[PDB]
Amino acid sequence: GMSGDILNDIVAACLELERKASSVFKMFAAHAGSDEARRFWETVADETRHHSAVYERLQERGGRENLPIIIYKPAETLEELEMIGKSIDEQVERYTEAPSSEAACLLGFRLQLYLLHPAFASLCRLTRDASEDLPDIGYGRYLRRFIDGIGSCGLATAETELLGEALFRLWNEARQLAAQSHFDALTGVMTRAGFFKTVGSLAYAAQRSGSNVGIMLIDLDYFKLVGQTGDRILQLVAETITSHLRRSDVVGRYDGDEFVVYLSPVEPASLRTVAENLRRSIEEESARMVPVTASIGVAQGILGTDVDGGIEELVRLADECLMQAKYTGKNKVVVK
Amino acid sequence: GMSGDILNDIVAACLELERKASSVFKMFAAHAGSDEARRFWETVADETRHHSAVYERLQERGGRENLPIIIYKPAETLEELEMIGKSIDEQVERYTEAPSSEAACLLGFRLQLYLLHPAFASLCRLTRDASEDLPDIGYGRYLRRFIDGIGSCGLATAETELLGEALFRLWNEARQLAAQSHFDALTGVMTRAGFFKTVGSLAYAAQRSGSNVGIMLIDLDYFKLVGQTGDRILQLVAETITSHLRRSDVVGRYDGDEFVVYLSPVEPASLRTVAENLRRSIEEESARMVPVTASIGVAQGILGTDVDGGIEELVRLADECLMQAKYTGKNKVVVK
Repeated sequence: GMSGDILNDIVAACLELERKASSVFKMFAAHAGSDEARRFWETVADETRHHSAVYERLQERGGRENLPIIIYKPAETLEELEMIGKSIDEQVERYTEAPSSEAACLLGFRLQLYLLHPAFASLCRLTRDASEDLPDIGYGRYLRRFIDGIGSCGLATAETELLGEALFRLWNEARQLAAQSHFDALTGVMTRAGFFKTVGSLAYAAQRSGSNVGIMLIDLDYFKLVGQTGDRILQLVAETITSHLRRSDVVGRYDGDEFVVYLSPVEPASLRTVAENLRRSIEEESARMVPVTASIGVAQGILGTDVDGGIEELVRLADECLMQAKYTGKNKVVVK
Repeated sequence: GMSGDILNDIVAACLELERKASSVFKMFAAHAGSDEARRFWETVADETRHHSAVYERLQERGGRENLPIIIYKPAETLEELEMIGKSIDEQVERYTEAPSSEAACLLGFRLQLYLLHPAFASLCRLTRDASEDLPDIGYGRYLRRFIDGIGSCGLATAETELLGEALFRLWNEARQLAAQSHFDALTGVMTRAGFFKTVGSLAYAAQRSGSNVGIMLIDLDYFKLVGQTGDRILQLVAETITSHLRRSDVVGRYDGDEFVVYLSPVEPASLRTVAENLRRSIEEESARMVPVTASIGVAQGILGTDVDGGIEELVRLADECLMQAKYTGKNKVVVK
């Protein structure tokens, strides 16, 4: 399947990108003017290569058992990671044309930015999620070593090795913390909080342009016995919803079984169609697992100066539409 | 008061440290070999200086109204920040003795590590906590600009300015996310999760040395009417508990009104004394606010190979001691 290929290619891309970053650092180490700098770059190289083993383990494991790869908007994520590779290669070529410590510094920082891409941590958390939390990096223990070295002699190189290690690990922790805060583990859509943080910023831009925006709330009903497979339904539906999204639209977890989508720009003329086609897709693409009934409530509007108040209002309106669609559901898609 | 002075000196120290970092970056900009590098360092300088205004605003505001400054272990935090200053000054002196792009790179990275100290975000969150969440930095929007620049000409400098800005803001986000994950907003002690992540690592070291460790659970009872000031009691008690801690001991929020302390090393002979003296301190230091009754349960032991299981067990034992101290509280301090 093209979708499976994509997920496999994202795992491969993350693996290649950390390897490539490691390679570039090794090149900086070989070009370094001092032992201090050489060992800094070698340590960062080593830490980055060691870290990349996570993706290797995902590939190995994924060849022994069916291992769900959970990624926010796979197609767009793969294109971003390929383009990151392309930019790195261009910058490495610029470096090769005129190597210097200064060029290495700037490209090192660019790598530090680029490899913050959410995909990396979205994959790293797969096994941690499996069985439990993030390890203590010990900022404080690193600090104490630097403090105890104040006034030392002969330890410039041991310190830059420590700096390289502390920095890789705290930077990596930052990736993992961002992922835990912004993205849902189970489905890969945004967390509720991440969704509203992302939408806040988009909404301010919407307000400035006078764009129509929308909030859509999607509730799933699947057969239940009275009083695991809900989880699996959620993953599949998240994929269906995600396939209906443009680059400008955002999906998140709203309520526990419930999804929220931010639509921008909205053409009011075509909103009923988009919502109805999502409902049909959700239900038809779920046949081969367990039948699911989707109820969808959607509200749209143009935001005033109180942007937060506006988004709040649309959520409130969408929710009353959702209540109708669920319970007074003559239609299971209610638009306003 | 010495304690108030300390908090004020921590605010001053954070302000000075970001200013100093900004200063060092401006110096790198003046020494830069290329326009590309000059503008990178100037942008990082500017972003860091702009950010430091947060601490200025805390000082201004704190001179107009009583503004609680909430810091984990103030005395130790101040010493760490002073030592960070001292190390920076030593490294700047080493740089001054032999300036180069390579020396600047390494010192830039050292600043990036050092200024991750928890104190910075513990102060930044004071006003955000006041009224609501972290702003979207837009990693994705920065990325799209870099991707759209692939193959460009004449934009090397605009890109390094963008890189400097993206990096400061995402690094700053990392500080704020770490704080939200690891430290309690109200009291400044560790979050429950942060406490166990920190304790996990300490416990592994304890197990290797065969050290006795302890878990103490502290429950507060203060006068209530049937069915705000609880918050204020919590802050004061957190300060009392914190004044009884050695450098090796950790305090966190456990249950909502309840504190957890990790003690290491424990001398079983002196555990009843430490717990009883904490109870007395808590109750006596709370006279001038609202009388508080403290119940304390504490368990101690030597950890086996299953370190997580060991810490779990001590928490379980401490909790049964706490239940006695509260309810079968012939003694309000129960030790095992």
